[PDB]
Order: sequence, then structure tokens, then C-alpha cells
Amino acid sequence: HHWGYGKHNGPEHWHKDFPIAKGERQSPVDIDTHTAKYDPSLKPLSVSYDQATSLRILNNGHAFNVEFDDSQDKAVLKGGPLDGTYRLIQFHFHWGSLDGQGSEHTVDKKKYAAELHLVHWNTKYGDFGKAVQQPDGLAVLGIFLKVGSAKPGLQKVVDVLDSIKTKGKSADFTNFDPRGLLPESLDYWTYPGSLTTPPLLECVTWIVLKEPISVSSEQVLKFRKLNFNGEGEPEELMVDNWRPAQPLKNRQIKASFK
Ligand SMILES: CCCCCCCCCCOS(N)(=O)=O
Ligand SMILES: [Cl-]
Ligand SMILES: [Zn+2]
Repeated sequence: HHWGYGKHNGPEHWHKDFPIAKGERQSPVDIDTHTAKYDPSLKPLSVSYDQATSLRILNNGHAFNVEFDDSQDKAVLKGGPLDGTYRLIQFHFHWGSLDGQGSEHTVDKKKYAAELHLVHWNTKYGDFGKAVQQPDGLAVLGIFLKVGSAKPGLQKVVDVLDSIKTKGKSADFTNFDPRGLLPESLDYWTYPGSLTTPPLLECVTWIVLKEPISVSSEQVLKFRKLNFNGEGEPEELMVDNWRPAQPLKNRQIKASFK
């Protein structure tokens, strides 16, 4: 009985195996734009993905991960609310069964069609494993997806999904440039949170971009053709793999823009 997004193993069940699910800094959260406050102490955000080197794409039964070689100082996120440098290790998405839902974070309760998560770990901790044992071990750059014009830079990801339809399948995925998934503006909201999937560790500094990227209906429809199940098992489409907004508790969301 592994965790998932179904009626008997979904978000409302996670707290039993992962008590931190009801913690003090859980993610995602609803971003109340009027309550968010501009923070002058925030330094310029720096996203340097020029030397990013992807290696493989994997269907882990919950979503698909585009993995990067993080053995060297490449693809780093710094500045903004961050102290030090964070290295990109992988990115993945959360999406819905319909265009009207899919994102984890919401903006004034608005749900986007999907949400992209670029996961980075604080280099001061040596590697990802040690970083997830620290309150400032991770930084996730979240980007909303809305349905409209196609995102050219996402097509290579879309076209490889047919080869990793089921849980456990992976495929070579080199030379993918994540810069092609970024919106024009880097305006963002930030707050201290957690991983949105078990183990739900509270080690994340969330940086959620205000400007969504547009993807075509055809592109997201292909995301929805993936399977939660493994090969040879009854088909359960990989859709609605998002955790709903959690209590904000003793936290404040800061804006990088006035
Ligand atoms: C402690 C070992 C488990 C670490 C698992 C990390 C999964 C990270 C990806 C899922 O998180 S999210 N949605 O970006 O917040
Ligand atoms: Cl189901
Ligand atoms: Zn995620």
C-alpha cells in the first residue's frame, strides 16, 4: 500500500506514514497576492542553466523526472532569498486530468493547468542526501503552466514520454536545455516550505515565478497519456498528481516585485 494520488493512498492519507504532513511549514500553499509583501532585502535572483547537462528521464510512478549530472558546478540557482549556491539535480511536473486544475501552488485560489518544479540542493551540504537533513537544504523553482500557445522548448520532453509510459521505465535524455522552459520575467514569491510529495521534508526555500509559461493543449494531453502503473498492469492514467494547498501557519510570503 504505497503512497499515491488515489482515494485510498492520496494526500489525505500521507500523514499516517509521514506525520510531518501536518507540520509547521508544509507545501504547497495558496499565494494570497494582496497579503504577500514586497521584500527590499531580496537580492537579484540568478538562474544560470547555460552549462546544464541532462542525463536521463524517468517515470517514477508519480511523475517523470528529467535528471541532471550534478557532480560538477553547473546549472545553479542563487540570489533572491538564497544564501549561497544551489545546484540543479532534476525537474518534474504536476498536472491535472483537466486544464482547470493541476498546479500545487495556487494564486488567490486560482489553479493552473500544471506546475514545473526545478529542484536544487544547497552545495554547502555536499550532496542531495545530506541537504535534505537541513532546514535550508533545498530550493525549488516553481513555474506555472497554462494552456494556450505551445512551448517550443518543452516538445523534446513531450516526444520522449512515449518511451517511459509506465512506472520504472527510463530513457537517455541528454543535451536538454532547461532555459527553454523559463518565462520572460523572474518576478517571484518566496516562502519556507517542504517537499510536496512524501517524505514531505521541510527543507525547501520555495521560489514561485509569477509569470506562467504557455503550453499547448496537445502538449499537456500527452502528459496525461503517461501511466501511474507499471508495464503489464491495469492502466491508471498519470493525472492529478498534485497535492492541494496546505495551512500557511506561522509564515509570510514575500514578493520580489513592488
Ligand atoms: C529523503 C529522501 C527523499 C527525497 C525525495 C525528494 C523528491 C523531490 C521531488 C518532489 O518534491 S517537490 N514536488 O519538488 O517538492
Ligand atoms: Cl484512480
Ligand atoms: Zn514537485
